[PDB]
Amino acid sequence: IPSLAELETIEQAQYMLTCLGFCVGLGNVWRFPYLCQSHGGGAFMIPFLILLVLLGIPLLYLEFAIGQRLRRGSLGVWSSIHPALKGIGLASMLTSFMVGLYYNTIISWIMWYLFNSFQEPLPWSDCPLNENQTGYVDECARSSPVDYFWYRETLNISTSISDSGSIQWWMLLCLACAWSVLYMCTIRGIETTGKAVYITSTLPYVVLTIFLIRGLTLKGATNGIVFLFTPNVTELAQPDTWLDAGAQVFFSFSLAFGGLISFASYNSVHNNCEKDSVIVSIINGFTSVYVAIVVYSVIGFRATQRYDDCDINAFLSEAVEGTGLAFIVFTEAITKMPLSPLWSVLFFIMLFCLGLSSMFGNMEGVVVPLQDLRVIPPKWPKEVLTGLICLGTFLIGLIFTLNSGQYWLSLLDSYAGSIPLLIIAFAEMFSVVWVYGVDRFNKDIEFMIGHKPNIFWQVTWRVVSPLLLLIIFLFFFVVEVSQELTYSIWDPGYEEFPKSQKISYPNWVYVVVVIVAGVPSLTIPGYAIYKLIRNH
Ligand SMILES: *[C@@H]1O[C@H](CO)[C@@H](O[C@@H]2O[C@H](CO)[C@@H](O)[C@H](O)[C@H]2NC(C)=O)[C@H](O)[C@H]1NC(C)=O
Repeated sequence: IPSLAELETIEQAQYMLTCLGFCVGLGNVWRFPYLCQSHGGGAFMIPFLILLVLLGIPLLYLEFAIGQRLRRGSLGVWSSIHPALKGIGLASMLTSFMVGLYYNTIISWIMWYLFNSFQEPLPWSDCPLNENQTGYVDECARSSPVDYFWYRETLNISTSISDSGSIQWWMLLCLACAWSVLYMCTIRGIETTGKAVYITSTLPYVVLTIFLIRGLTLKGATNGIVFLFTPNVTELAQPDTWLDAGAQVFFSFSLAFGGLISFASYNSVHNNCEKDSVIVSIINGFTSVYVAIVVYSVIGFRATQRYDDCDINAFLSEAVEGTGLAFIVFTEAITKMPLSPLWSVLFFIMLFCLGLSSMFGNMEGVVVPLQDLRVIPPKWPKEVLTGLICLGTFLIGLIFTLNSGQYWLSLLDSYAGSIPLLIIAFAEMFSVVWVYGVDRFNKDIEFMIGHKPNIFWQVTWRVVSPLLLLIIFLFFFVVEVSQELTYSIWDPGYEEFPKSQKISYPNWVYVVVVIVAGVPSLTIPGYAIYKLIRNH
Protein backbone atom coordinates (compact mmCIF):
# COMPACT_ATOMS: atom_id res chain seq x y z
CA ILE A 1 0.00 0.00 0.00
CA PRO A 2 1.36 3.56 -0.65
CA SER A 3 2.27 5.74 2.40
CA LEU A 4 -0.12 8.77 2.73
CA ALA A 5 2.96 10.86 1.58
CA GLU A 6 3.42 8.72 -1.64
CA LEU A 7 -0.28 9.68 -2.38
CA GLU A 8 -0.05 13.55 -2.02
CA THR A 9 3.11 13.42 -4.31
CA ILE A 10 1.78 10.82 -6.89
CA GLU A 11 -1.30 13.20 -7.03
CA GLN A 12 0.60 15.91 -9.05
CA ALA A 13 -23.32 19.09 -12.87
CA GLN A 14 -20.86 16.22 -13.77
CA TYR A 15 -20.53 15.33 -10.01
CA MET A 16 -24.36 14.79 -10.06
CA LEU A 17 -24.72 12.74 -13.36
CA THR A 18 -21.85 10.39 -12.43
CA CYS A 19 -23.69 10.21 -9.07
CA LEU A 20 -26.98 9.50 -10.93
CA GLY A 21 -25.41 6.48 -12.79
CA PHE A 22 -25.06 4.87 -9.28
CA CYS A 23 -28.77 5.54 -8.20
CA VAL A 24 -30.55 3.87 -11.18
CA GLY A 25 -30.48 0.31 -12.65
CA LEU A 26 -32.59 -2.87 -13.31
CA GLY A 27 -32.04 -3.63 -9.54
CA ASN A 28 -34.08 -0.48 -8.56
CA VAL A 29 -36.77 -0.69 -11.36
CA TRP A 30 -37.16 -4.49 -12.00
CA ARG A 31 -36.08 -6.32 -8.77
CA PHE A 32 -37.20 -3.87 -5.99
CA PRO A 33 -40.97 -3.75 -6.91
CA TYR A 34 -41.18 -7.59 -7.30
CA LEU A 35 -39.47 -8.28 -3.89
CA CYS A 36 -41.92 -5.80 -2.18
CA GLN A 37 -45.09 -7.57 -3.49
CA SER A 38 -43.44 -10.92 -2.40
CA HIS A 39 -43.68 -9.63 1.25
CA GLY A 40 -46.90 -7.49 1.01
CA GLY A 41 -45.49 -3.92 0.53
CA GLY A 42 -44.94 -2.35 4.05
CA ALA A 43 -43.47 -5.55 5.58
CA PHE A 44 -40.67 -5.29 2.89
CA MET A 45 -40.43 -1.45 2.48
CA ILE A 46 -39.94 -0.79 6.28
CA PRO A 47 -37.05 -3.33 6.80
CA PHE A 48 -35.45 -2.28 3.47
CA LEU A 49 -35.34 1.44 4.54
CA ILE A 50 -34.00 0.35 8.02
CA LEU A 51 -31.14 -1.71 6.50
CA LEU A 52 -30.39 0.96 3.82
CA VAL A 53 -29.33 3.25 6.72
CA LEU A 54 -27.57 0.63 8.97
CA LEU A 55 -25.79 -1.45 6.24
CA GLY A 56 -26.26 0.46 2.94
CA ILE A 57 -24.64 3.86 3.76
CA PRO A 58 -21.84 2.50 6.11
CA LEU A 59 -20.77 -0.20 3.56
CA LEU A 60 -21.04 2.24 0.61
CA TYR A 61 -18.90 4.83 2.50
CA LEU A 62 -16.46 2.00 3.54
CA GLU A 63 -16.13 0.95 -0.20
CA PHE A 64 -15.59 4.46 -1.73
CA ALA A 65 -13.07 5.30 1.06
CA ILE A 66 -11.04 2.01 0.76
CA GLY A 67 -10.60 2.32 -3.05
CA GLN A 68 -9.87 6.01 -2.92
CA ARG A 69 -7.16 5.09 -0.33
CA LEU A 70 -5.48 2.04 -1.96
CA ARG A 71 -5.88 3.39 -5.60
CA ARG A 72 -6.41 -0.29 -6.67
CA GLY A 73 -9.45 -2.23 -8.10
CA SER A 74 -11.50 -4.68 -5.89
CA LEU A 75 -9.11 -7.62 -6.53
CA GLY A 76 -5.96 -5.58 -5.62
CA VAL A 77 -7.58 -3.80 -2.57
CA TRP A 78 -8.17 -7.02 -0.50
CA SER A 79 -4.91 -8.85 -1.53
CA SER A 80 -3.08 -5.56 -0.50
CA ILE A 81 -4.62 -5.40 3.08
CA HIS A 82 -3.78 -9.12 3.64
CA PRO A 83 -2.62 -11.65 0.94
CA ALA A 84 -4.86 -14.48 2.29
CA LEU A 85 -7.92 -12.19 1.42
CA LYS A 86 -7.78 -12.29 -2.44
CA GLY A 87 -10.82 -14.64 -2.09
CA ILE A 88 -13.04 -11.49 -1.57
CA GLY A 89 -12.40 -10.06 -5.09
CA LEU A 90 -12.60 -13.64 -6.53
CA ALA A 91 -16.06 -14.12 -4.88
CA SER A 92 -16.96 -10.56 -6.10
CA MET A 93 -16.05 -11.62 -9.68
CA LEU A 94 -18.09 -14.93 -9.51
CA THR A 95 -21.21 -13.15 -8.15
CA SER A 96 -20.88 -10.51 -10.94
CA PHE A 97 -20.87 -13.31 -13.60
CA MET A 98 -23.85 -15.13 -11.99
CA VAL A 99 -25.92 -11.82 -12.02
CA GLY A 100 -24.95 -10.84 -15.63
CA LEU A 101 -26.18 -14.39 -16.59
CA TYR A 102 -29.87 -13.42 -15.90
CA TYR A 103 -29.45 -9.55 -16.15
CA ASN A 104 -29.09 -10.01 -19.96
CA THR A 105 -32.26 -12.22 -20.02
CA ILE A 106 -34.09 -9.20 -18.40
CA ILE A 107 -32.56 -6.98 -21.19
CA SER A 108 -33.66 -9.56 -23.88
CA TRP A 109 -37.27 -9.18 -22.51
CA ILE A 110 -36.97 -5.33 -22.47
CA MET A 111 -36.06 -5.17 -26.21
CA TRP A 112 -38.69 -7.83 -27.10
CA TYR A 113 -41.37 -5.44 -25.63
CA LEU A 114 -39.71 -2.46 -27.44
CA PHE A 115 -39.86 -4.55 -30.72
CA ASN A 116 -43.64 -5.09 -30.03
CA SER A 117 -44.19 -1.34 -29.11
CA PHE A 118 -44.65 -0.04 -32.76
CA GLN A 119 -48.38 -0.82 -33.41
CA GLU A 120 -51.35 1.61 -32.90
CA PRO A 121 -53.28 -1.26 -31.12
CA LEU A 122 -50.44 -2.53 -28.82
CA PRO A 123 -50.51 -6.36 -28.66
CA TRP A 124 -51.31 -6.37 -24.88
CA SER A 125 -54.13 -3.78 -25.27
CA ASP A 126 -56.85 -6.51 -25.37
CA CYS A 127 -57.61 -10.27 -25.56
CA PRO A 128 -56.91 -12.33 -28.75
CA LEU A 129 -59.82 -14.18 -30.45
CA ASN A 130 -59.94 -18.01 -30.78
CA GLU A 131 -59.38 -19.71 -34.25
CA ASN A 132 -63.17 -19.36 -35.01
CA GLN A 133 -63.31 -15.69 -33.78
CA THR A 134 -66.12 -17.12 -31.49
CA GLY A 135 -64.88 -15.46 -28.14
CA TYR A 136 -61.72 -14.31 -26.29
CA VAL A 137 -58.99 -16.90 -25.49
CA ASP A 138 -59.97 -18.50 -22.09
CA GLU A 139 -56.53 -18.17 -20.29
CA CYS A 140 -56.66 -14.49 -21.44
CA ALA A 141 -60.26 -13.93 -20.15
CA ARG A 142 -59.79 -15.51 -16.68
CA SER A 143 -56.40 -13.61 -16.40
CA SER A 144 -55.43 -10.10 -17.72
CA PRO A 145 -54.47 -9.55 -21.43
CA VAL A 146 -51.30 -7.86 -20.01
CA ASP A 147 -50.83 -11.10 -17.98
CA TYR A 148 -51.63 -13.09 -21.20
CA PHE A 149 -48.93 -11.19 -23.27
CA TRP A 150 -46.19 -11.69 -20.57
CA TYR A 151 -47.02 -15.34 -19.58
CA ARG A 152 -48.17 -16.80 -23.00
CA GLU A 153 -47.33 -14.53 -25.99
CA THR A 154 -43.83 -13.54 -24.55
CA LEU A 155 -42.56 -16.33 -22.21
CA ASN A 156 -45.00 -19.18 -23.18
CA ILE A 157 -44.25 -20.24 -19.54
CA SER A 158 -44.58 -24.03 -18.82
CA THR A 159 -46.18 -25.25 -15.48
CA SER A 160 -43.05 -26.55 -13.62
CA ILE A 161 -39.27 -26.01 -13.69
CA SER A 162 -39.01 -29.71 -14.76
CA ASP A 163 -41.26 -29.21 -17.90
CA SER A 164 -38.70 -27.39 -20.15
CA GLY A 165 -40.40 -27.61 -23.63
CA SER A 166 -38.26 -25.90 -26.36
CA ILE A 167 -36.12 -22.69 -26.81
CA GLN A 168 -38.17 -19.47 -27.40
CA TRP A 169 -36.28 -18.30 -30.56
CA TRP A 170 -37.87 -14.76 -30.36
CA MET A 171 -36.25 -14.38 -26.87
CA LEU A 172 -33.03 -15.93 -28.37
CA LEU A 173 -32.96 -13.30 -31.23
CA CYS A 174 -33.37 -10.44 -28.63
CA LEU A 175 -30.82 -12.06 -26.24
CA ALA A 176 -28.46 -12.43 -29.24
CA CYS A 177 -28.97 -8.67 -29.84
CA ALA A 178 -28.51 -7.99 -26.09
CA TRP A 179 -25.18 -9.92 -25.87
CA SER A 180 -24.00 -8.57 -29.27
CA VAL A 181 -24.98 -5.01 -28.18
CA LEU A 182 -23.07 -5.76 -24.92
CA TYR A 183 -19.95 -7.12 -26.73
CA MET A 184 -20.00 -4.06 -29.07
CA CYS A 185 -20.20 -1.70 -26.04
CA THR A 186 -17.46 -3.63 -24.15
CA ILE A 187 -15.17 -3.25 -27.23
CA ARG A 188 -15.99 0.47 -27.81
CA GLY A 189 -19.25 1.41 -26.02
CA ILE A 190 -17.19 1.73 -22.79
CA GLU A 191 -15.93 5.25 -23.71
CA THR A 192 -19.30 6.07 -25.37
CA THR A 193 -21.13 5.09 -22.14
CA GLY A 194 -18.97 7.66 -20.30
CA LYS A 195 -20.43 10.17 -22.82
CA ALA A 196 -23.95 8.63 -22.88
CA VAL A 197 -24.61 8.25 -19.10
CA TYR A 198 -25.46 12.01 -19.13
CA ILE A 199 -28.89 10.98 -20.58
CA THR A 200 -29.09 7.28 -19.50
CA SER A 201 -28.94 8.49 -15.82
CA THR A 202 -31.52 11.38 -16.29
CA LEU A 203 -34.17 9.94 -18.74
CA PRO A 204 -35.39 7.32 -16.11
CA TYR A 205 -36.61 10.03 -13.65
CA VAL A 206 -38.29 11.97 -16.57
CA VAL A 207 -40.32 8.92 -17.83
CA LEU A 208 -41.07 7.64 -14.25
CA THR A 209 -42.54 11.16 -13.50
CA ILE A 210 -45.03 10.92 -16.47
CA PHE A 211 -46.01 7.39 -15.21
CA LEU A 212 -46.33 8.77 -11.61
CA ILE A 213 -48.69 11.51 -12.95
CA ARG A 214 -50.95 8.90 -14.69
CA GLY A 215 -50.64 6.31 -11.86
CA LEU A 216 -51.77 8.79 -9.15
CA THR A 217 -54.74 9.87 -11.43
CA LEU A 218 -55.89 6.14 -11.71
CA LYS A 219 -58.94 5.21 -9.49
CA GLY A 220 -57.70 3.18 -6.44
CA ALA A 221 -53.99 4.37 -6.67
CA THR A 222 -54.14 5.19 -2.88
CA ASN A 223 -55.32 1.58 -2.07
CA GLY A 224 -51.95 0.52 -3.62
CA ILE A 225 -49.88 3.37 -2.04
CA VAL A 226 -51.19 2.74 1.57
CA PHE A 227 -50.69 -1.09 1.13
CA LEU A 228 -46.98 -0.31 0.30
CA PHE A 229 -46.56 1.42 3.77
CA THR A 230 -48.94 -0.57 6.15
CA PRO A 231 -46.65 -3.40 7.51
CA ASN A 232 -48.17 -6.84 8.34
CA VAL A 233 -46.34 -7.36 11.71
CA THR A 234 -46.44 -11.18 11.18
CA GLU A 235 -44.54 -10.82 7.84
CA LEU A 236 -42.33 -8.10 9.44
CA ALA A 237 -41.36 -10.86 11.94
CA GLN A 238 -40.30 -13.30 9.15
CA PRO A 239 -36.52 -14.03 9.00
CA ASP A 240 -36.78 -14.19 5.17
CA THR A 241 -38.25 -10.65 4.91
CA TRP A 242 -35.13 -9.29 6.71
CA LEU A 243 -32.91 -11.60 4.58
CA ASP A 244 -34.37 -10.39 1.23
CA ALA A 245 -34.43 -6.68 2.27
CA GLY A 246 -30.73 -7.08 3.22
CA ALA A 247 -29.63 -8.40 -0.20
CA GLN A 248 -31.85 -5.84 -2.04
CA VAL A 249 -29.82 -2.94 -0.52
CA PHE A 250 -26.49 -4.49 -1.71
CA PHE A 251 -28.02 -5.19 -5.18
CA SER A 252 -29.39 -1.61 -5.53
CA PHE A 253 -26.13 0.09 -4.37
CA SER A 254 -24.11 -2.50 -6.39
CA LEU A 255 -22.20 -3.16 -3.11
CA ALA A 256 -20.28 -6.48 -2.67
CA PHE A 257 -19.68 -6.46 -6.47
CA GLY A 258 -16.38 -4.51 -6.83
CA GLY A 259 -17.41 -1.74 -9.27
CA LEU A 260 -17.74 1.01 -6.62
CA ILE A 261 -14.24 0.24 -5.20
CA SER A 262 -12.61 0.38 -8.69
CA PHE A 263 -14.61 3.58 -9.45
CA ALA A 264 -13.30 5.36 -6.31
CA SER A 265 -9.81 3.99 -7.19
CA TYR A 266 -9.69 6.71 -9.90
CA ASN A 267 -10.95 9.55 -7.62
CA SER A 268 -8.62 12.35 -6.36
CA VAL A 269 -6.73 11.46 -3.12
CA HIS A 270 -8.66 14.36 -1.50
CA ASN A 271 -12.15 13.83 -2.99
CA ASN A 272 -14.73 13.85 -0.14
CA CYS A 273 -16.01 10.22 -0.34
CA GLU A 274 -18.11 10.88 2.81
CA LYS A 275 -20.44 13.21 0.82
CA ASP A 276 -20.45 10.97 -2.31
CA SER A 277 -21.59 7.94 -0.22
CA VAL A 278 -24.46 9.92 1.43
CA ILE A 279 -25.62 11.70 -1.80
CA VAL A 280 -25.52 8.42 -3.85
CA SER A 281 -27.19 6.39 -1.04
CA ILE A 282 -30.06 8.93 -0.57
CA ILE A 283 -30.84 9.27 -4.33
CA ASN A 284 -30.55 5.46 -4.91
CA GLY A 285 -33.02 4.89 -2.02
CA PHE A 286 -35.44 7.62 -3.18
CA THR A 287 -35.25 6.08 -6.70
CA SER A 288 -36.42 2.64 -5.41
CA VAL A 289 -39.27 4.11 -3.24
CA TYR A 290 -40.23 6.41 -6.19
CA VAL A 291 -40.41 3.38 -8.57
CA ALA A 292 -42.43 1.41 -5.95
CA ILE A 293 -44.92 4.33 -5.61
CA VAL A 294 -45.39 4.31 -9.44
CA VAL A 295 -45.85 0.48 -9.64
CA TYR A 296 -48.02 0.18 -6.46
CA SER A 297 -50.27 3.03 -7.69
CA VAL A 298 -51.05 0.84 -10.77
CA ILE A 299 -51.38 -2.36 -8.63
CA GLY A 300 -53.92 -0.43 -6.50
CA PHE A 301 -55.91 0.51 -9.63
CA ARG A 302 -55.96 -3.13 -10.91
CA ALA A 303 -56.92 -4.62 -7.49
CA THR A 304 -59.49 -1.84 -6.76
CA GLN A 305 -61.10 -2.58 -10.18
CA ARG A 306 -61.59 -6.20 -8.97
CA TYR A 307 -62.79 -5.30 -5.44
CA ASP A 308 -65.30 -3.26 -7.51
CA ASP A 309 -66.17 -6.19 -9.84
CA CYS A 310 -66.80 -7.96 -6.48
CA ASP A 311 -61.10 -7.36 0.72
CA ILE A 312 -58.99 -4.90 -1.35
CA ASN A 313 -56.10 -6.25 0.81
CA ALA A 314 -56.51 -9.78 -0.66
CA PHE A 315 -56.99 -8.30 -4.18
CA LEU A 316 -53.79 -6.18 -3.90
CA SER A 317 -51.90 -9.26 -2.59
CA GLU A 318 -53.07 -11.34 -5.63
CA ALA A 319 -52.94 -8.55 -8.27
CA VAL A 320 -49.43 -9.25 -9.74
CA GLU A 321 -46.89 -11.80 -8.38
CA GLY A 322 -43.52 -12.83 -9.91
CA THR A 323 -40.43 -11.52 -11.77
CA GLY A 324 -42.51 -10.11 -14.66
CA LEU A 325 -44.44 -7.88 -12.20
CA ALA A 326 -42.66 -4.77 -13.63
CA PHE A 327 -43.32 -5.82 -17.27
CA ILE A 328 -47.02 -6.56 -16.45
CA VAL A 329 -47.58 -3.38 -14.31
CA PHE A 330 -45.82 -0.73 -16.49
CA THR A 331 -47.46 -2.32 -19.61
CA GLU A 332 -50.94 -2.07 -17.98
CA ALA A 333 -50.15 1.61 -17.18
CA ILE A 334 -48.99 2.27 -20.80
CA THR A 335 -52.31 0.88 -22.17
CA LYS A 336 -54.03 3.66 -20.13
CA MET A 337 -52.29 6.54 -22.02
CA PRO A 338 -53.05 8.73 -25.12
CA LEU A 339 -51.09 7.53 -28.21
CA SER A 340 -49.96 4.57 -26.04
CA PRO A 341 -47.37 3.35 -28.65
CA LEU A 342 -45.30 6.56 -28.17
CA TRP A 343 -45.21 6.01 -24.36
CA SER A 344 -44.47 2.25 -24.72
CA VAL A 345 -41.44 3.12 -26.95
CA LEU A 346 -40.23 5.91 -24.59
CA PHE A 347 -40.52 3.56 -21.55
CA PHE A 348 -38.86 0.52 -23.20
CA ILE A 349 -36.12 2.77 -24.70
CA MET A 350 -35.20 4.23 -21.26
CA LEU A 351 -35.40 0.74 -19.64
CA PHE A 352 -33.16 -0.69 -22.42
CA CYS A 353 -30.58 2.11 -21.88
CA LEU A 354 -30.79 1.73 -18.05
CA GLY A 355 -30.31 -2.05 -18.54
CA LEU A 356 -27.50 -1.79 -21.13
CA SER A 357 -25.52 0.55 -18.81
CA SER A 358 -26.20 -1.62 -15.70
CA MET A 359 -25.10 -4.77 -17.63
CA PHE A 360 -21.97 -3.02 -19.04
CA GLY A 361 -20.79 -2.02 -15.53
CA ASN A 362 -21.36 -5.64 -14.38
CA MET A 363 -19.35 -7.03 -17.35
CA GLU A 364 -16.38 -4.90 -16.17
CA GLY A 365 -16.73 -6.56 -12.72
CA VAL A 366 -15.96 -9.89 -14.49
CA VAL A 367 -13.42 -8.94 -17.24
CA VAL A 368 -11.28 -6.40 -15.26
CA PRO A 369 -10.53 -8.84 -12.36
CA LEU A 370 -9.84 -11.72 -14.82
CA GLN A 371 -7.32 -9.47 -16.67
CA ASP A 372 -5.63 -8.73 -13.28
CA LEU A 373 -5.61 -12.50 -12.52
CA ARG A 374 -3.28 -12.61 -15.58
CA VAL A 375 -4.92 -15.98 -16.46
CA ILE A 376 -4.57 -15.39 -20.26
CA PRO A 377 -1.60 -14.97 -22.67
CA PRO A 378 -1.05 -11.14 -22.50
CA LYS A 379 -1.15 -11.08 -26.35
CA TRP A 380 -4.90 -11.97 -26.13
CA PRO A 381 -6.49 -8.46 -26.35
CA LYS A 382 -9.23 -7.62 -23.79
CA GLU A 383 -11.52 -8.30 -26.80
CA VAL A 384 -10.67 -12.05 -26.60
CA LEU A 385 -11.40 -12.22 -22.82
CA THR A 386 -14.62 -10.14 -23.21
CA GLY A 387 -15.93 -12.01 -26.31
CA LEU A 388 -15.18 -15.35 -24.57
CA ILE A 389 -16.95 -14.20 -21.34
CA CYS A 390 -19.96 -12.90 -23.37
CA LEU A 391 -20.09 -16.17 -25.42
CA GLY A 392 -19.92 -18.44 -22.32
CA THR A 393 -22.57 -16.45 -20.40
CA PHE A 394 -24.83 -16.28 -23.51
CA LEU A 395 -24.55 -20.09 -23.93
CA ILE A 396 -25.72 -20.72 -20.30
CA GLY A 397 -28.29 -17.90 -20.79
CA LEU A 398 -30.13 -20.26 -23.21
CA ILE A 399 -31.55 -21.90 -20.01
CA PHE A 400 -33.82 -18.81 -19.77
CA THR A 401 -34.93 -19.06 -23.44
CA LEU A 402 -36.53 -22.42 -22.46
CA ASN A 403 -40.31 -22.45 -21.71
CA SER A 404 -39.27 -22.95 -18.03
CA GLY A 405 -36.77 -20.03 -18.20
CA GLN A 406 -38.79 -17.73 -15.88
CA TYR A 407 -38.76 -20.44 -13.15
CA TRP A 408 -34.95 -20.71 -13.62
CA LEU A 409 -34.32 -16.92 -13.43
CA SER A 410 -36.44 -16.67 -10.22
CA LEU A 411 -34.45 -19.57 -8.65
CA LEU A 412 -31.00 -18.09 -9.50
CA ASP A 413 -32.03 -14.50 -8.57
CA SER A 414 -33.22 -15.80 -5.14
CA TYR A 415 -29.70 -17.18 -4.38
CA ALA A 416 -27.01 -15.86 -6.79
CA GLY A 417 -28.02 -12.31 -5.77
CA SER A 418 -28.52 -12.84 -2.00
CA ILE A 419 -26.40 -14.85 0.52
CA PRO A 420 -23.17 -14.39 -1.58
CA LEU A 421 -23.45 -10.55 -1.35
CA LEU A 422 -24.11 -10.72 2.45
CA ILE A 423 -20.93 -12.86 2.90
CA ILE A 424 -18.74 -10.50 0.76
CA ALA A 425 -20.16 -7.46 2.64
CA PHE A 426 -19.25 -8.91 6.09
CA ALA A 427 -15.83 -10.08 4.78
CA GLU A 428 -15.01 -6.56 3.42
CA MET A 429 -16.20 -4.80 6.64
CA PHE A 430 -14.26 -7.21 8.93
CA SER A 431 -11.11 -7.13 6.72
CA VAL A 432 -11.02 -3.26 6.82
CA VAL A 433 -11.91 -2.93 10.57
CA TRP A 434 -9.98 -5.91 12.07
CA VAL A 435 -7.25 -6.75 9.46
CA TYR A 436 -6.44 -3.30 7.96
CA GLY A 437 -7.39 -1.70 11.33
CA VAL A 438 -10.22 0.85 11.87
CA ASP A 439 -7.70 3.24 13.55
CA ARG A 440 -5.43 3.30 10.44
CA PHE A 441 -8.61 3.63 8.30
CA ASN A 442 -9.85 6.65 10.34
CA LYS A 443 -6.44 8.43 10.02
CA ASP A 444 -6.32 7.79 6.22
CA ILE A 445 -9.90 9.16 5.79
CA GLU A 446 -8.87 12.15 8.00
CA PHE A 447 -6.00 12.73 5.51
CA MET A 448 -8.28 12.87 2.41
CA ILE A 449 -11.42 14.46 4.02
CA GLY A 450 -9.82 16.56 6.81
CA HIS A 451 -11.92 15.14 9.69
CA LYS A 452 -12.26 11.69 11.32
CA PRO A 453 -15.60 9.86 10.61
CA ASN A 454 -18.45 10.71 13.08
CA ILE A 455 -19.53 8.28 15.88
CA PHE A 456 -22.32 7.01 13.56
CA TRP A 457 -19.71 5.64 11.09
CA GLN A 458 -17.69 4.15 14.00
CA VAL A 459 -20.64 2.31 15.70
CA THR A 460 -21.98 1.08 12.31
CA TRP A 461 -18.56 -0.12 10.99
CA ARG A 462 -17.51 -1.63 14.36
CA VAL A 463 -20.75 -3.11 15.87
CA VAL A 464 -24.22 -2.44 14.28
CA SER A 465 -23.44 -3.28 10.60
CA PRO A 466 -21.34 -6.44 11.36
CA LEU A 467 -23.90 -7.63 13.98
CA LEU A 468 -26.84 -7.11 11.54
CA LEU A 469 -25.14 -9.17 8.76
CA LEU A 470 -24.47 -11.87 11.43
CA ILE A 471 -28.14 -12.18 12.60
CA ILE A 472 -29.43 -11.94 8.97
CA PHE A 473 -26.88 -14.69 8.08
CA LEU A 474 -28.23 -16.89 10.93
CA PHE A 475 -31.78 -16.18 9.61
CA PHE A 476 -30.73 -17.64 6.22
CA PHE A 477 -29.97 -20.96 8.02
CA VAL A 478 -33.23 -20.85 10.09
CA VAL A 479 -35.11 -20.37 6.75
CA GLU A 480 -33.24 -22.96 4.60
CA VAL A 481 -33.93 -25.65 7.27
CA SER A 482 -37.34 -24.41 8.58
CA GLN A 483 -39.03 -23.69 5.20
CA GLU A 484 -39.43 -26.32 2.40
CA LEU A 485 -38.47 -24.77 -1.00
CA THR A 486 -41.60 -23.65 -2.93
CA TYR A 487 -42.14 -21.62 -6.16
CA SER A 488 -45.31 -20.22 -7.81
CA ILE A 489 -46.29 -21.74 -11.22
CA TRP A 490 -48.50 -20.32 -14.03
CA ASP A 491 -50.95 -23.20 -14.74
CA PRO A 492 -53.97 -21.99 -16.82
CA GLY A 493 -55.65 -25.38 -16.16
CA TYR A 494 -55.88 -25.08 -12.34
CA GLU A 495 -58.62 -24.16 -9.79
CA GLU A 496 -58.55 -20.34 -9.35
CA PHE A 497 -56.26 -20.24 -12.29
CA PRO A 498 -55.35 -16.51 -11.85
CA LYS A 499 -54.44 -17.36 -8.18
CA SER A 500 -50.88 -18.52 -7.23
CA GLN A 501 -49.96 -22.26 -7.12
CA LYS A 502 -46.81 -22.59 -4.94
CA ILE A 503 -45.43 -26.07 -5.84
CA SER A 504 -42.20 -27.60 -4.40
CA TYR A 505 -38.81 -27.41 -6.21
CA PRO A 506 -37.28 -30.78 -7.32
CA ASN A 507 -34.46 -32.26 -5.14
CA TRP A 508 -31.87 -31.47 -7.87
CA VAL A 509 -32.68 -27.75 -7.22
CA TYR A 510 -30.27 -27.88 -4.21
CA VAL A 511 -27.25 -28.69 -6.46
CA VAL A 512 -28.20 -25.43 -8.28
CA VAL A 513 -28.30 -23.44 -4.97
CA VAL A 514 -24.97 -25.03 -3.82
CA ILE A 515 -23.40 -23.84 -7.13
CA VAL A 516 -24.84 -20.27 -7.42
CA ALA A 517 -24.95 -19.31 -3.69
CA GLY A 518 -22.27 -21.76 -2.44
CA VAL A 519 -19.13 -21.42 -4.64
CA PRO A 520 -18.89 -17.57 -4.38
CA SER A 521 -19.56 -17.75 -0.59
CA LEU A 522 -16.85 -20.45 -0.08
CA THR A 523 -14.37 -18.81 -2.54
CA ILE A 524 -13.21 -16.38 0.21
CA PRO A 525 -12.62 -19.02 2.98
CA GLY A 526 -11.21 -21.58 0.48
CA TYR A 527 -8.58 -19.18 -0.95
CA ALA A 528 -7.60 -18.09 2.60
CA ILE A 529 -6.81 -21.75 3.55
CA TYR A 530 -4.93 -22.32 0.24
CA LYS A 531 -2.71 -19.27 0.95
CA LEU A 532 -2.27 -20.13 4.69
CA ILE A 533 -1.30 -23.80 4.01
CA ARG A 534 0.96 -22.71 1.08
CA ASN A 535 2.50 -20.13 3.50
CA HIS A 536 3.76 -23.27 5.33
C1 LIG B 1 -49.86 -11.37 7.13
O1 LIG B 1 -48.62 -12.04 7.01
C2 LIG B 1 -48.64 -13.39 7.50
C3 LIG B 1 -47.22 -13.89 7.41
O2 LIG B 1 -46.93 -14.40 6.11
C4 LIG B 1 -49.62 -14.21 6.67
O3 LIG B 1 -49.74 -15.50 7.25
C5 LIG B 1 -49.48 -16.54 6.29
O4 LIG B 1 -50.67 -17.02 5.69
C6 LIG B 1 -50.43 -18.01 4.67
C7 LIG B 1 -51.77 -18.33 4.05
O5 LIG B 1 -52.60 -19.02 4.97
C8 LIG B 1 -49.75 -19.22 5.29
O6 LIG B 1 -49.48 -20.18 4.28
C9 LIG B 1 -48.45 -18.79 5.95
O7 LIG B 1 -47.84 -19.89 6.62
C10 LIG B 1 -48.69 -17.66 6.95
N1 LIG B 1 -47.43 -17.20 7.49
C11 LIG B 1 -47.29 -16.83 8.77
C12 LIG B 1 -45.89 -16.78 9.28
O8 LIG B 1 -48.25 -16.53 9.47
C13 LIG B 1 -50.99 -13.55 6.65
O9 LIG B 1 -51.87 -14.21 5.76
C14 LIG B 1 -50.89 -12.08 6.25
N2 LIG B 1 -52.20 -11.44 6.31
C15 LIG B 1 -52.56 -10.62 7.30
C16 LIG B 1 -53.18 -11.28 8.51
O10 LIG B 1 -52.37 -9.42 7.26
